[PDB]
Amino acid sequence: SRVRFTTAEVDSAVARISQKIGVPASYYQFLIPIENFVVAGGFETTVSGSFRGLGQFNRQTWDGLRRLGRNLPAFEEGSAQLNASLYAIGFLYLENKRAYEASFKGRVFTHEIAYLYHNQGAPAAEQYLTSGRLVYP
Ligand SMILES: CC(=O)N[C@@H]1[C@@H](O)[C@H](O[C@@H]2O[C@H](CO)[C@@H](O[C@@H]3O[C@H](CO)[C@@H](O[C@@H]4O[C@H](CO)[C@@H](O)[C@H](O)[C@H]4NC(C)=O)[C@H](O)[C@H]3NC(C)=O)[C@H](O)[C@H]2NC(C)=O)[C@@H](CO)O[C@H]1O
Repeated sequence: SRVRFTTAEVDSAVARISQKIGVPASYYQFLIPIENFVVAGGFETTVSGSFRGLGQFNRQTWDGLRRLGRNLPAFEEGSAQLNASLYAIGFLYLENKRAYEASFKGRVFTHEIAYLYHNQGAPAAEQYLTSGRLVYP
């Protein structure tokens, strides 16, 4: 119920995909080790149960991206796949960047904030920020 990926293949795919869709590679570099099992030379990612793949998506959020017109494989296929899982992380980043920039005009959508949105979901993350829960330097 896990898939193992190598550092080399993740780095290559992230470089290609980040370029294609305009999401910084450094965001992936932050998120992937946070969400997955870091092993010598790569990662293991859970592809069974409710939260799957490098992004640790649930089915409702994966399908939510597909509802937007993002071309992704089905949840159970794409989460076990390197490229699709990376596209999904990035597509979600892009939706969240738009949401954040509309809710919080004049502020930067940082990697930290992007991950807060990824992990909590946009409705909860917006409320977390509006309620003053993120500490800033
Ligand atoms: C205990 C704990 O901490 N568990 C963590 C899980 O909560 C976490 O999974 C995340 O769970 C939240 C809550 O269910 C989920 O939130 C959803 O977020 C999406 C994406 O922003 C929202 O869907 C968007 O809604 C807007 C507004 O209607 C739409 O315009 C937009 O098109 C929608 N986009 C998509 C892509 O669907 C949902 O509304 C929101 N749902 C709720 C109930 O709040 C996250 O998406 C979950 N994260 C992921 C990556 O799936 C889990 C994550 O790994 O970690 C646990 O620890």
